[PDB]
Amino acid sequence: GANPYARGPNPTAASLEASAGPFTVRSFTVSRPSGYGAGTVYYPTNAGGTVGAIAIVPGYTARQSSIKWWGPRLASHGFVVITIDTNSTLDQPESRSSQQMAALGQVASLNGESSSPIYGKVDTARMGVMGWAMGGGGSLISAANNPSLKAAAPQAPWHSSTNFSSVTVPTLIFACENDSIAPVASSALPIYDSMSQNAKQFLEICGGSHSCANSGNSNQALIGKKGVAWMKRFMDNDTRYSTFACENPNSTAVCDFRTANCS
Ligand SMILES: O=C(O)c1ccc(C(=O)OCCO)cc1
Repeated sequence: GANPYARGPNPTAASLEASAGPFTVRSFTVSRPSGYGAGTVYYPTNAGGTVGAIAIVPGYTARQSSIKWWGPRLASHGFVVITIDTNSTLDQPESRSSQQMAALGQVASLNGESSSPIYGKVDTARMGVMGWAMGGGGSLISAANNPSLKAAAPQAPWHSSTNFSSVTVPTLIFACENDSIAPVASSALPIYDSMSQNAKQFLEICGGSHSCANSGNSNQALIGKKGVAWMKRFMDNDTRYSTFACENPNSTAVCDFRTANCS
């Protein structure tokens, strides 16, 4: 009968483009990070059922600030989101992946901790990964190594190998047209093209620098719509979001759009 994971009101373009989703969001600092540097957990206070968890990792030299906007944006639509700082700002993608997954493990821990604000708020069987640049590469390594993850949505990803043919997790790649750090033609697009087994999508922002999907970007309506739609469709199996997840948004800000195996 009903989808047990469906949360919130039926979506519209306006409701997904808005700065905030329907749920009230609170946050806390992780007291003793388990296998990573630091974290902030964002959660809905009024979701009305358990929700999936998403761990988000920054790029080389970067901190939570670069990725923080995703925390309230996703949590307000019905997700527990952990943004992390890595053990070193100079960690590489394999270490970033390990830390991302340690952060998901700690969110699953806190779901069982009676003192935690997220006590009983998480469905530990439904998880996703996001991250910027080397943290985006780390997200793809997380997905390759943990195929029970339900979704991945890295931004401006880089890894030393572009071969993610092993990934079976639904994966949305945000790319930045004018990226001079991890050029689209040598990084994000080859990564996208390597993936053969999954639902996948590629969304490149016109004129974007390497930071085009970071906190303070000028395309939060489109990027936030797509990220939330992808996570709802695939983490919650929520087919109310099938068209938002799969469509070409046919937007003036999009300079390359590709999708395959989307439903
Ligand atoms: O995480 C990053 O921001 C980061 C991403 C990519 C690189 C790198 O040198 O790629 C070489 C291809 O241009 C370095 C740092």
